[PDB]
Amino acid sequence: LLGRSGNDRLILSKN
Repeated sequence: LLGRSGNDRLILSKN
């Protein structure tokens, strides 16, 4: 999460 990439907790890749 916290961004637009890959797939994290919500929105974000990971790094």
